[PDB]
Amino acid sequence: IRRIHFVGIGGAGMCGIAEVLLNLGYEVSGSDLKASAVTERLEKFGAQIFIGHQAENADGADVLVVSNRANPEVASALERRIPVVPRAEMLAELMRYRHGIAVAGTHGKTTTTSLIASVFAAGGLDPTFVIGGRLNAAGTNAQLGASRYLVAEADESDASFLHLQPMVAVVTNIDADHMATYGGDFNKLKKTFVEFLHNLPFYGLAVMCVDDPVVREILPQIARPTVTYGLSEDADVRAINIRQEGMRTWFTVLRPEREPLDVSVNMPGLHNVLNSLATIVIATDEGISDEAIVQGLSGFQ
Amino acid sequence: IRRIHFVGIGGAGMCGIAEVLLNLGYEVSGSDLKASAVTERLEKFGAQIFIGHQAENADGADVLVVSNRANPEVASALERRIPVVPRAEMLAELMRYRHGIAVAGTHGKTTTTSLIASVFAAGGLDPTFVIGGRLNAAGTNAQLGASRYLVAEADESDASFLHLQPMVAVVTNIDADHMATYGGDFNKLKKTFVEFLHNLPFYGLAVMCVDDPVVREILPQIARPTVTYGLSEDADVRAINIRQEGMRTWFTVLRPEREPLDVSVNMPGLHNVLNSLATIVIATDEGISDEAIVQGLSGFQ
Ligand SMILES: CC(C)c1cc(Nc2nc(N[C@@H](CO)C3CCCCC3)nc3[nH]ncc23)n[nH]1
Ligand SMILES: CC(C)c1cc(Nc2nc(N[C@@H](CO)C3CCCCC3)nc3[nH]ncc23)n[nH]1
Repeated sequence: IRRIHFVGIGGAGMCGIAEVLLNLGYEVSGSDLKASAVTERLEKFGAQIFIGHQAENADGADVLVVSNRANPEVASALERRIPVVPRAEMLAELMRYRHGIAVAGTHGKTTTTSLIASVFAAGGLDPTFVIGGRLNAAGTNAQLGASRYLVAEADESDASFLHLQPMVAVVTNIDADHMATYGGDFNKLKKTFVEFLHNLPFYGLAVMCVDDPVVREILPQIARPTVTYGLSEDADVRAINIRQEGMRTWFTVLRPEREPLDVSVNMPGLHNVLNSLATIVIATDEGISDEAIVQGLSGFQ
Repeated sequence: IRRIHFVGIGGAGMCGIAEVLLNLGYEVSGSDLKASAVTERLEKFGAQIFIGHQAENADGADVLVVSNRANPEVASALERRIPVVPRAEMLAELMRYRHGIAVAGTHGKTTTTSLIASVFAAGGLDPTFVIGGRLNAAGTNAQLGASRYLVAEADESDASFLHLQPMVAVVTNIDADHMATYGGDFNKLKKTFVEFLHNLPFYGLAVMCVDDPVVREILPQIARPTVTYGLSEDADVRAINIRQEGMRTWFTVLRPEREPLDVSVNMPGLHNVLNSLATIVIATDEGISDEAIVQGLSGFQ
């Protein structure tokens, strides 16, 4: 099923997805009420761009991506049983094409994703990453999705949470913010994180913050390879000798079968220590050098 | 040493302290640049109020409390070797006269203090409490300090942190925010919390959140009676079956040798669950009924 049509393709949450789909070799079309430098760039990359809203624009589409069900393109598709997918659902689908790193947890997804992208780029890898629903690739010279790697926040309040297919998954922590997504029941919310980590392939990797008592409780249920991290004495990957020099936080990272590595980050708080530990677990498992880790962490603001 | 003089006694951080000192039977004087309803109320309660700044106002004072060392009252005192105490230092001194509950921890001091005050007032006790450096007594009909109980935030960045003399102390968590107070060294910061809890009398009580990995690490060093709390399976006082009904969070509190008690609070997040657990530990140790606990927790916004 080769042809994908975006209604409102100039939206800031929509153009990135189309660009990645163009990069994967799909035929991509889109409509929007006005031409912009965004549609122009998508056309330069191979997208067919309509500047009206009319049923004829939906012709030939195998799937629609939308972010108004009375809109005539959507109706024409619905009446023709063409699948109509929400933007968030197609975003999560992109992870199947790449080596996906899913950053889950109630808090710290945004920073931990940016740090991972920061270190991987220091290692030459130019990853694509998703913050706030936007596809990104810091300083890239290429179409979104060029990199083998795709780092993304994985929000448990998101309808697509359990349809991510990552190779590696972080769980920073598990809070009760989104109980209402799960019937108002924190125990139902914990069971979803267990199911989420079981979307990993058996060769995948789950990166678990055992400083969180709720992460620590579900850890023995995870039939996937795991590395634990935190300040806890029993974490696989730990931070010790936390210190401050200026607006910068220093600490020593302990890692199994490695010498201790002094790192530093420009952001205060134990939570950014933990964001950096999670990043260090990912980077190490992937084979990235200490120089890239050290540089990636200290480069970020 | 009976007579205490406040320079700038109309300040919002200063009038409360003078009022408590009046309530303890001290002679209290003060100066300020302008008469206000605050100075008027202090005069109605027995304070002598000067409306100028001049050395003669400092005459007879045994101690000064200030919040400008060129000010003539301070100079007259300094030249006369009269002690000159910062406002924060005299605030912490008040705890010696009462049954002091010190709410320490990097995060959650404000909410946990207000919840404790909320439950104690539900129990008829009309406590005085300190948020943000301000003495408070919700709906009281009395001078500040009338109650036997004084609940106060205990900030580890505060110069007076280690001169609190509480009967009971909470440690919600231990973060690195204030490393710069302690030479930029988190390990120096942890040692201070250990020393702080040892300001408790041997019959005192330390209430420790063992969900915090740093609290959990120093726990075995505390030669004082301790009750631990959190979601951890091994906490003395735990929250289980967390659920949501509207904008309200429900959970069941487990307590040693007590039946489980369903409580609820109007604020979301596991952190307010923990604030409520800490409050429930304090209230229970003090002998307060379930009705006051339940009412105190659900009354607060
Ligand atoms: C607050 C918000 C802006 C955030 C959080 C954050 N990161 C993380 N927060 C947490 N839990 C924290 C609760 O907020 C605290 C932090 C201190 C140690 C005790 C737990 N655990 C984590 N593990 N790995 C990453 C990560 N970044 N930004
Ligand atoms: C954030 C800020 C506005 C705050 C914090 C707060 N209270 C507490 N926070 C913490 N740590 C938290 C880090 O913020 C998290 C919360 C979730 C479980 C994992 C730890 N532990 C606690 N123990 N007792 C009270 C209390 N109230 N408000």
